[PDB]
Amino acid sequence: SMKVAVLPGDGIGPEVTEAALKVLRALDEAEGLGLAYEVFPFGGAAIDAFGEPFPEPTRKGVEEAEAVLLGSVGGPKWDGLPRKIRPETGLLSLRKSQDLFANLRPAKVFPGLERLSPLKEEIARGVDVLIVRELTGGIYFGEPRGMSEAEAWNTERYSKPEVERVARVAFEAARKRRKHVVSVDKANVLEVGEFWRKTVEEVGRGYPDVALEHQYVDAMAMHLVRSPARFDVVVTGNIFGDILSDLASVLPGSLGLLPSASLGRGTPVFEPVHGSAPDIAGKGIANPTAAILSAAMMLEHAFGLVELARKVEDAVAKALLETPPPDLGGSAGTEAFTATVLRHLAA
Amino acid sequence: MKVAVLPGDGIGPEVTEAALKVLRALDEAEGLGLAYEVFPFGGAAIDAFGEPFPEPTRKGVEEAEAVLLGSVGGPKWDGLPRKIRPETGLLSLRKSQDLFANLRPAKVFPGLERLSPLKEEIARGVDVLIVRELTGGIYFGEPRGMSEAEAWNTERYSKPEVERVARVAFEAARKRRKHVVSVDKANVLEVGEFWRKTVEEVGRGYPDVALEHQYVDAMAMHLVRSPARFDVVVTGNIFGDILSDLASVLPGSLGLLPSASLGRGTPVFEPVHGSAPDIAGKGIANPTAAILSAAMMLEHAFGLVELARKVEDAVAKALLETPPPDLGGSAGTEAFTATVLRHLAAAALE
Ligand SMILES: NC(=O)c1ccc[n+]([C@@H]2O[C@H](COP(=O)([O-])OP(=O)(O)OC[C@H]3O[C@@H](n4cnc5c(N)ncnc54)[C@H](O)[C@@H]3O)[C@@H](O)[C@H]2O)c1
Ligand SMILES: NC(=O)c1ccc[n+]([C@@H]2O[C@H](COP(=O)([O-])OP(=O)(O)OC[C@H]3O[C@@H](n4cnc5c(N)ncnc54)[C@H](O)[C@@H]3O)[C@@H](O)[C@H]2O)c1
Ligand SMILES: [Mn+2]
Ligand SMILES: [Mn+2]
Repeated sequence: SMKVAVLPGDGIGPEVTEAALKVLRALDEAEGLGLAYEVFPFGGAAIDAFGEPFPEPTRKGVEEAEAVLLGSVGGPKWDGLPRKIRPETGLLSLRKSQDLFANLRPAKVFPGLERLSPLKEEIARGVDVLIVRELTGGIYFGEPRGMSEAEAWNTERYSKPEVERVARVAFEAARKRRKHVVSVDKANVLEVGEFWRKTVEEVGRGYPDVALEHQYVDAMAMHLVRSPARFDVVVTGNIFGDILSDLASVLPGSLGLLPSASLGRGTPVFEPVHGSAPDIAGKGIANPTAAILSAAMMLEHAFGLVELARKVEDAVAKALLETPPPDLGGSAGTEAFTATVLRHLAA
Repeated sequence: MKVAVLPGDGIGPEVTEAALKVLRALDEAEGLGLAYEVFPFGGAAIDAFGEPFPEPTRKGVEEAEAVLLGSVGGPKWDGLPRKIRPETGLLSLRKSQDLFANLRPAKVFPGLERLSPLKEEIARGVDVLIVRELTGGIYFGEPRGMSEAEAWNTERYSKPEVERVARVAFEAARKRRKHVVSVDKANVLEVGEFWRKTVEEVGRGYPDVALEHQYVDAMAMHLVRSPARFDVVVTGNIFGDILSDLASVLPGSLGLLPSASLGRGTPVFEPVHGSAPDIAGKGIANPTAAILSAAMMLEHAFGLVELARKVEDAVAKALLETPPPDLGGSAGTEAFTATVLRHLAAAALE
């Protein structure tokens, strides 16, 4: 029915993950999802227990599952250690072993939460944009690449199958939202841009259901500050995606609000944007919105349950208004806010 | 003082004319020996000659001390073959003169915070100069090309290329707040890493100037959350295109953003906005970006810094007193130009 690997890891990870589970448990019960999950050691919580960051039962409970609900990893106790044993590269091994080529990051400014944004209210109102970013190609992994005394070079390269697959994801995401996709390239100057555009156009042919439009990267940066509310789904290569999803991530005005999904060949991974936050670890104050919204994401993208995920979304939106956490100017601790999410979910 | 005026298309002529009106006034007051000549460029040139950058305009440009440039393009030209695009005309202008350094200041004038997309508290005091490398990087790098299977472009810089654009930004910061942010991707890319190490090497020649490094993705967050923290920013061609474009929307009207392009040949001065065909020939275009560009011209082409700052004084005051329509006021191009000229006369007869 619903098989889930839970990797809470380090710091606030365990706390915010436990919060998501309450929500998932509340759902399973009232809706009958047949939720099956197990908990797996990960990051520094595993380096202490299995001399490794991403160990034997975890590697395999990952392959076995239909989805991975990740907390966050790293901390104070684990600083300045090898690329071998590093928590932050356990993340990279996890993400690679599943061949995850697409990163989906939504920035939503919730009703009533306009004041938080660094944009003026008028501009901030009604922003909900899903940036989809190609993740295993582009300039970051392109060749030729090198450096000498005299110069350095790097290659932004994309092949047809790399653009196609990421574009379908974005197209499939659009079918479940508002049926509008914007594709981002540098088509007026670069051969890769023009190749990107044309391929996404070819893929679009199979989705006349979805409105498709093309924006250049430099002008996309003007639009996300000037009128971000105009967008639904946005798809782009790796470096532009990095740049523009980071840009969009600031629009809501709190890091604790940001969920992430990573899709591909293997087992999908849902996780908060934020880190293990050892500065506020175990003070009972960590805002679980990001992990819960990661659980929502897990429902829509790994299991087909789109109406259910919108329920979790609507529950979370109402709670942020009613009992805002400290990072929002509010006063509600993790526990009390989760209970607020459940009151709304029980209605 | 020998200028080549390249008015261009749409509002281009309109706003360039207002810039000239400010210049003739200055020439009268101060005795500049201003000499200028008007050349076809962009769509205008395509209609008369079939190419965006004719030999006659190439020669005018080569032979003057500065170019004052409006803007190019419009529906009549936009989707044309490449050899003859308004856009290609631009690249040809910049390459001919080898203008490697694109200087783009974004300023929220005292009292104009309400205009910004950003909350008043965050737009307050913003004044950031993006120094963008203009002749190199991924946009001109080889190998490049496309087949049915794949496509590739090459982000690459060499040492003397990073060095000279670096020098320009340190010299710029030295006449400002003495703070440079260099921007790379040193954490993932070889080119980032080389960019960074080379800027540090140039930084040692400017001990009075504080030098800091930021990744492009991070910069992009920082320019929205805390843009007022920055003085000078220096970066490559694509990151510069992106970040300076981002910064250009912070003031809240593209009517307000001037720019300079400086290199080996004749420097080019131009508003950041396009040809605004929605409003062209309606007499409402804001001439600020053009007037400020002519002020950049006076400092960087002619060493008339105190004049350039006076011009910026008269503009800032006029913005407040009689705002143009893009600021919520009613002041047409000419009416606004007059207000500027009156504050210029008034501040000078003191
Ligand atoms: N995606 C990731 O897993 C990730 C990302 C960045 C950093 N890290 C790692 O985590 C550790 C901390 O680095 P960091 O502090 O820059 O990342 P961080 O997200 O933990 O810290 C960001 C800041 O925002 C606050 N914050 C973060 N999440 C919050 C939440 N859910 N509710 C309320 N406040 C919240 C933190 O207290 C901190 O001041 C480091 O070891 C770093 O390497 C991990
Ligand atoms: N430097 C350049 O030459 C340059 C830059 C950008 C676009 N373009 C070209 O110009 C056209 C672009 O039209 P566009 O709408 O995308 O960009 P645009 O900058 O011309 O217009 C953007 C918006 O700002 C308004 N606006 C711009 N300048 C103004 C001013 N000085 N005063 C008052 N309002 C102003 C316009 O009316 C429009 O609504 C195309 O042909 C494009 O190729 C040229
Ligand atoms: Mn990033
Ligand atoms: Mn641009």
